[PDB]
Amino acid sequence: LRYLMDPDTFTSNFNNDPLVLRRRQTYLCYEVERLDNGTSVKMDQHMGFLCNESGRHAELRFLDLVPSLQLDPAQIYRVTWFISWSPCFSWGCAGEVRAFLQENTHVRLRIKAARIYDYDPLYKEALQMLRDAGAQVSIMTYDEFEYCWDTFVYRQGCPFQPWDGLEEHSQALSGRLRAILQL
Ligand SMILES: Nc1ccn([C@H]2C[C@H](O)[C@@H](COP(=O)(O)O)O2)c(=O)n1
Ligand SMILES: [Cl-]
Ligand SMILES: [Zn+2]
Repeated sequence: LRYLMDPDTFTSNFNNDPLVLRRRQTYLCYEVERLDNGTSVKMDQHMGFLCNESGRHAELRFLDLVPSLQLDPAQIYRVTWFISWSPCFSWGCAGEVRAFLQENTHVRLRIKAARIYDYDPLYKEALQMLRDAGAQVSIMTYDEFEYCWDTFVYRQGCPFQPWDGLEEHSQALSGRLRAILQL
């Protein structure tokens, strides 16, 4: 029912090797949980993935589709993004997400990023702006990559195969992100 990602597209876009060139696209896998007094309700209708299209970054395209999710404003939600690049500032993503979180205080956001989008001169301000708007931002580790493979990919029951250096790159990126976000 929910359309599943090609496995080579996954591997190519979520690779966290710092030397691989893959700026041209961003893949954003999302899920929404409704929190019903300590109880999480996570429905497949609120799960999917998006990439950039017509020059519009995937994060903005996620914001475009929030009305279609039909979230009840009387309820509390946690959205999680597994995203191949952390959000930018200069093409509007961090500021639109901040505005979204400020307008929708019934929604909380967790962003798990495979790599840091440092092509933007203001990338650190982007990450800090997301943190300060209440988003929990972190770097994807083995556990997250495996979850995404298992959840969003057309894997035909086949297990996640971690690429060489996955852990080393993830811990390195995590150090860099935690230094940016230190409070
Ligand atoms: N630990 C780091 C910090 C910055 N950089 C890169 C990201 C940018 O392309 C460039 C300038 O970053 P900054 O403005 O944060 O110093 O260096 C990196 O590759 N590794
Ligand atoms: Cl982290
Ligand atoms: Zn962006």
